[PDB]
Amino acid sequence: WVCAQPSSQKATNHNLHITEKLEVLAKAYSVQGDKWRALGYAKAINALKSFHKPVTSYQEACSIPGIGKRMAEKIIEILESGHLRKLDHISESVPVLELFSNIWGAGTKTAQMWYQQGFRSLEDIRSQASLTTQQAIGLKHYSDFLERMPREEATEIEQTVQKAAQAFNSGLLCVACGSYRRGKATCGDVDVLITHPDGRSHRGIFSRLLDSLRQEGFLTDDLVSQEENGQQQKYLGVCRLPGPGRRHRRLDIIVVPYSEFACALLYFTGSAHFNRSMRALAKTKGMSLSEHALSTAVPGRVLPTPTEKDVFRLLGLPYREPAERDW
DNA sequence: CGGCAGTACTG
DNA sequence: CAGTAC
DNA sequence: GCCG
Ligand SMILES: O=c1ccn([C@H]2C[C@H](O)[C@@H](COP(=O)(O)NP(=O)(O)OP(=O)(O)O)O2)c(=O)[nH]1
Ligand SMILES: [Cl-]
Ligand SMILES: [Cl-]
Ligand SMILES: [Mg+2]
Ligand SMILES: [Mg+2]
Ligand code: NA
Ligand code: NA
Ligand code: NA
Ligand code: NA
Ligand code: NA
Repeated sequence: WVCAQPSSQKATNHNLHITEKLEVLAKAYSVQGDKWRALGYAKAINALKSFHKPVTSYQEACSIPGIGKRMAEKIIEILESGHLRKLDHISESVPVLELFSNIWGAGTKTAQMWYQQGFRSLEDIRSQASLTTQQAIGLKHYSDFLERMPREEATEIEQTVQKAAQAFNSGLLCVACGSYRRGKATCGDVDVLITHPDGRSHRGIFSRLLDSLRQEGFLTDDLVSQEENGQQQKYLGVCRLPGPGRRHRRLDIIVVPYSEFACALLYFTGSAHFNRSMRALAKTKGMSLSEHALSTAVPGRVLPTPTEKDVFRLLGLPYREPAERDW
């Protein structure tokens, strides 16, 4: 279980010659849509990254959780020969599929369709492809959404959101989660969680907050924002700080009831692989873990989780600080 | 043999 | 719903 | 791809 161990085990990778090659195959399977095969590669890569020493034998590889017969044979190949033959036999469509699936709002199905239709470049997409509203925004910001910002800029973005929120309710709590809370030096976006400790004033704040951030010109595009019926949980969009030298940055906001704060904070801090491991563990124990609650198997019972530590405790896991969840 | 996390928008 | 995303 |  990745979630049972500190992610600092990957800081010293004794198998990088192997993992940098498996990573190429993992991405090739992912963009072609073979999600489960790609998942097995991703888990094997993490297992090899955390292992305490270089793997040197077939029996040694198979003994590692996440590494089976097939993955062992690839490891043996890279050790003996220095190369992996399959890397010379990846589908020729893969670079273009990767190019296309890096448009926000286009995944493997859209990328494969565009490839079948004869498109090979973003110029082809721009000039000939049918784009959803989201995809057109993704394409307009193609390079910007592939950039990571310095964490200092993420702080400024969080502060912009926080000041706008607290201006109409001074009791609102705002926390930047994701890679920022995990202590990374750069951030792909800013993930802001908003709640209110009184348990009720979080309701209806999206309309006021988004209007405020629009009034000051900070939000530039909206990707996901269901503003019609008042039940909105998330905003996914684009912002830009004022002044020269600024880039468009992705911004995600969630507003959660205080009763769900610990589970929402745990979810939104991640990492994604950490969450998936923790959720899979919870299931083996007759529980279910989401961004709303830790509950028993089904209508199940909601377990009491006032803090993140309580979730770890109820799953039998030692607590990990956010920086140690970077799987 | 079949799951592989659990959930929220979009159209 | 399938697709996509956090 | 891996796992129970
Ligand atoms: O598939 C996912 C993706 C994200 N998440 C959670 C964990 C993640 O840390 C958080 C924010 O998602 P981001 O896509 O913003 N990733 P993160 O902030 O970890 O890294 P970065 O934004 O720097 O790429 O949402 C999941 O649970 N499942
Ligand atoms: Cl291939
Ligand atoms: Cl907490
Ligand atoms: Mg993020
Ligand atoms: Mg995000
Ligand atoms: Na290691
Ligand atoms: Na194994
Ligand atoms: Na995409
Ligand atoms: Na909308
Ligand atoms: Na599954």
